[PDB]
Amino acid sequence: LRVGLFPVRYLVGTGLPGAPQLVLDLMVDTVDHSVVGRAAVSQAVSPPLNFHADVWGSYVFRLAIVQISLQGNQGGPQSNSMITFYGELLLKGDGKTGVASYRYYSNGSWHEVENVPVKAD
Repeated sequence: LRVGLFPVRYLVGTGLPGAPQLVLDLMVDTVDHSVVGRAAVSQAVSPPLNFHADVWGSYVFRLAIVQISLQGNQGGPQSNSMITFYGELLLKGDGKTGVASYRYYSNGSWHEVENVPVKAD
């Protein structure tokens, strides 16, 4: 428990049956402005979409928005694997709600999810 770190969990998605769902488990170091964690994308479709990536990035606060930029792959930033994930979270100033877009790589192609709600915990 260093002073500048706290965790946060984000629920990203419309929440509609069959819509894509992203859960981000992030650790936030408020010193370096850095973010690290895991992204899990699922979808209750046939067949099922079960995308996962180790993610890292940073955040920027703009007056009140908190913008979180993420990219991800299999293994983290020290892995030399290709990035299979991009995400951008625009939280409202309270840091509990906002909008997000992301891209993940699956079946030899990229898939983009744009402007979906975000919730904390």
